Amino acid sequence: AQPRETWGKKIDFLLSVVGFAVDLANVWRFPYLCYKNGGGAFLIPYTLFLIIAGMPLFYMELALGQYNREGAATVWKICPFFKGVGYAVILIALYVGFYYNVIIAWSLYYLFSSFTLNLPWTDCGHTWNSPNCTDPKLLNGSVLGNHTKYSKYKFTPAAEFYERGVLHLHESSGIHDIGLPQWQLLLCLMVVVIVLYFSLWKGVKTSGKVVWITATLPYFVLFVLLVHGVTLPGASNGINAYLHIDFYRLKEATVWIDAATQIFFSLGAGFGVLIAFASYNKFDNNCYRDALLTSSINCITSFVSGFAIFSILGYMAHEHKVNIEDVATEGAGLVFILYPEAISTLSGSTFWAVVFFVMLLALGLDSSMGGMEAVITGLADDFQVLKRHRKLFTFGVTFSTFLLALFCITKGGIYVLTLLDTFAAGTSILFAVLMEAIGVSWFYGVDRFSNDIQQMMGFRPGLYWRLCWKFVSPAFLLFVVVVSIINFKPLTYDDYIFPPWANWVGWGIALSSMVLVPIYVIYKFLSTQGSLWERLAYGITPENEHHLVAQRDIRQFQLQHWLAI
Amino acid sequence: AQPRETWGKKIDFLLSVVGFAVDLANVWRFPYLCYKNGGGAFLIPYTLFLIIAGMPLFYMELALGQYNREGAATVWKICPFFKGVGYAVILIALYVGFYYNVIIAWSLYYLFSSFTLNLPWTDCGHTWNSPNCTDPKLLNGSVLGNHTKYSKYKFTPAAEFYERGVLHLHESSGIHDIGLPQWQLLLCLMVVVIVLYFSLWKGVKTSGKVVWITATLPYFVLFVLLVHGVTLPGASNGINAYLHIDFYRLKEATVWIDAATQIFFSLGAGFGVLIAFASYNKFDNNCYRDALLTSSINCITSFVSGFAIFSILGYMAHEHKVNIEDVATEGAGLVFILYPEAISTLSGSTFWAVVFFVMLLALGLDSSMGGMEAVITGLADDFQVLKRHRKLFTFGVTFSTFLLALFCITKGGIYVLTLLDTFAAGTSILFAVLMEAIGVSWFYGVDRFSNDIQQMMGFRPGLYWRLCWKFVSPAFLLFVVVVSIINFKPLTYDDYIFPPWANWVGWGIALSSMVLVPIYVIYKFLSTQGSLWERLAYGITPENEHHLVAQRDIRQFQLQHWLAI
Ligand SMILES: CN1CCO[C@@H](c2ccccc2)c2ccccc2C1
Ligand SMILES: [Cl-]
Ligand code: NA
Repeated sequence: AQPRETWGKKIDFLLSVVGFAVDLANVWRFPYLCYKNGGGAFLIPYTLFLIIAGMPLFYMELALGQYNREGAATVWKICPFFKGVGYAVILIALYVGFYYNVIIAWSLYYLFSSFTLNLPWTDCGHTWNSPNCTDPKLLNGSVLGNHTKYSKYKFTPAAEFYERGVLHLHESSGIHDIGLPQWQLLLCLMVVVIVLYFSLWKGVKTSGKVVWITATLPYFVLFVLLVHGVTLPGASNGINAYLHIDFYRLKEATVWIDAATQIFFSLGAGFGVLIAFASYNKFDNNCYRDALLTSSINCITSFVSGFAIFSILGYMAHEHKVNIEDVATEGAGLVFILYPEAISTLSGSTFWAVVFFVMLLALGLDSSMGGMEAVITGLADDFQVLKRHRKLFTFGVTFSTFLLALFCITKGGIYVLTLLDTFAAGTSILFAVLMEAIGVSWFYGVDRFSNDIQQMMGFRPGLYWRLCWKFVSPAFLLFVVVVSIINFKPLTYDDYIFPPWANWVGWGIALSSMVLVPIYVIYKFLSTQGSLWERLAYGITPENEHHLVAQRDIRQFQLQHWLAI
Repeated sequence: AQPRETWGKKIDFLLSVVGFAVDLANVWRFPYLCYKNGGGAFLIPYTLFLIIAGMPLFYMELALGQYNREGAATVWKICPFFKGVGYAVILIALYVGFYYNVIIAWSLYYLFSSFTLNLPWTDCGHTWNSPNCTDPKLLNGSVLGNHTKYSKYKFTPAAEFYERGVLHLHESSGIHDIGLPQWQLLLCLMVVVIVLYFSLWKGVKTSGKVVWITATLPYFVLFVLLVHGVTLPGASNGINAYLHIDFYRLKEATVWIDAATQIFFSLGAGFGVLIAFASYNKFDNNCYRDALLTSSINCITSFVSGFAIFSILGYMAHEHKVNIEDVATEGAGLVFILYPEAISTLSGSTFWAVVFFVMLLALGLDSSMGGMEAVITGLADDFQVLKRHRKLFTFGVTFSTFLLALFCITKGGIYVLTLLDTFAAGTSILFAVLMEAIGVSWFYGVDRFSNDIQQMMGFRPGLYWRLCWKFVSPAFLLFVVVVSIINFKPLTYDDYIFPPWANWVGWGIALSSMVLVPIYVIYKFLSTQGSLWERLAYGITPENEHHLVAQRDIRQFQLQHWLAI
């Protein structure tokens, strides 16, 4: 009936892929996965996984979404057996938006609080804060003794505003007693979901105007802080902390689950967002240059964000009594605790704080928009009734996301906000790309994909990209899955330790998305009315080429198809 | 269009309406209300309300369901402006089944506990019941301290097994910290919802026979219990205190309101279950005699169960050397605490306890099945897509009920259960039956309803039923609503006062239903196109005759429509 929707501008696609790719401020936590005796801890595995796995999978997903012209779930019409990975990545993006909306609400609350002339991170006299009065210690405010306690800095006005003034984490004991949703956080989440609904109800063409500003703002906001990165007196050592060059000295380099999860979250592989954006893209486009530019921009953004966060850490280290590694505050609020501290000391703190919070809100809204749009497009392509009802389905998705986010915006919401997400996310995305690592490669065929790319544009992927799609990336993803399943440590917060049942709940939530692939395989095997050979043929052959099943001509049965690269 | 699957025999329907009528409420509440409100003078308001507003409601439910063989929601096609009441009753039935399956799981766990030879509630000492660590006294064997009210005492092994050993209420303090669902209660609830799905997966073609067993299950039990009722030493005092004629209590206003509420809650009129059950029946079934027989069976069953209840109470009082008013209590607490203890005191505790818990399961499962069949018939007849694939829709409904019942089976689920029950049931079902009576009697017309009954059974109802539908029943329902709104007391537990926000959540659910009804009203008003008179006509005129709007033959805009008796 209605033709396939397309972008209004080609530059809009390159802006939207970046506006979804900018998650390298809150999710880029180097002190979390930091080194102990290795030196290069996250940079080396980040670069390795971006080179060997990031660009190949990005290019593959882009070309697949552009050629098949379908959603994440409806692309596997090329191979109906591995169609459960579509629902898997849909659930991935849904669980991601669940906790991302809470980050957007936190950013909105901080932006609303920063409007005052006296910032809440400048004093401890209940200046829009909730201190327990047991440790209101302020270093620059009140000169005191060097009672560092390996630099316990959850008592600073910024950290107290974060975990007590915003989150109210003191009232909740942990996951066992989350409490009740906070009213101000509830209003922030309502505003966030209302903005997302008013952005996504009309379609992608409307969001094409919002992605422009939400992507152009961070480029302006980052430079004003980078120019003041090491201009501060003690912040220089921060840069000296980052350029730690170790040639042959490493402990955990080249192998890290968190690095793979971070690169897949930054690029978007394993979520359906790339496939959804490629679905609206025109048939004739250069996925190669787009993927290369996206990877380069993400790498440069990671580099500059690490430089900035380390400069802020060094400044906080020089201004206050310091333990080198623990001077900052861990968790999912790294920026919300590090940047306001340095901004308050900087002259004209109101303007810098407002601009930084506007940037953090704009990146978060765009990321959550890209995450939810993948689910919307996939479920709409799967069920044409949902295509006929765009506004109602968008409202339903946003309302479900708002209702299921109440457990993450409560008093002990953050205890869930990472843990659940983390578990699912990691396993989920791995499994997702893992299945995809087989999907286009073995069952569909690297040769057929290369031929489709050659038919799409003149240039054909060389030996490097094909060997990465067929051998390098599947083996890498299998190794990461194995090291994640075997080398699994119980999830814990800065001080709280989750009970054994929380780990089981997280693993069950991850398995809910994981088992979506074998369940659909069994469904396809049972639904087809035929012999075992006919069932296997209908499973591993495209829908358009099902007639060849009757003619007894299947390429996957012969070994020449598998051996071909 | 496949015809509606009628009942195999009329006995199935006649036994299903009885199984829906009688439940645990006719056992634990009716005798206590008889004792408190006048003793032997409680049937003067009871039978009067039954004959003037209780039987007239059952009649106007069965006839409306038989003439219009549709669901609870879809039956409002003679007046589209009241079709939102058909969703209100479905939501009410769902909210009540949310906590009724919890009492069913309680009865199932009690049966599983009584399966053993040595019952848990017999003696203390961590005999499968969590001890309060405050020297749990023997009921009266060891400690002769009974100066205080025995029912209020929670140190007996039965009460300890009820609240600590089944509810696990010691780990919770209220609705702010509920806890986690109890694993054994979760398994019991899962078995309950599984057997309910197995009974309702094919509808009345396989469910009625099931209730057949229930049709004989409690009564026979009560029968043999009544036998023990005449043999227990001390039951004479309980029998004399159950029918002690006190004609001076009929003057206080706390006797008539309680009797009216008891009648209305025990008959189950206006819950959609009656309309659903009377929909599969043929067009010639005599709903008048059926309603009269059902009401008479319900009232006689309540009366004869009060005899066994008071016989057990008198036996317990004689063994405890206390008065009848001390052991006099009501509710699930009352039964689960006192009846198992009396059975333990009775010879052959295993058989009597098993038979009592089987009677309880037969009273619970039939009521929950009737409540779920109403929602099924209401949603399946409104959305024709749900007409087919009943095995999936029933599974979805049962799974949603199981998931939304985890807040009632947890360590502090009794508070949520009481909140939902009281607020939702009372307020929402009162508003719903009031709107139903107003729409059937005033907006549709009692003369048309009498003509429909005449076409159904050959005889038109007389002036008594035509007066107890338009004047007696609406005024009665409005008076009960006014009493429930003005005499509303803050929610409270045995010792725990509910915080203000719990009452606000309960009133929020009630107001959600009571605006969802006018939400559908204004939806039908705005969705129709035309002038104001045309909108009102499309809202009030039956969908069967809509050409009268163009012909300007709307009878509802005439004085004779409202002046017809
Ligand atoms: C007549 N009936 C008696 C038994 O049925 C119960 C029920 C259960 C599930 C769905 C709807 C009603 C019930 C519960 C509370 C209040 C009144 C009633 C009404
Ligand atoms: Cl009753
Ligand atoms: Na029953």
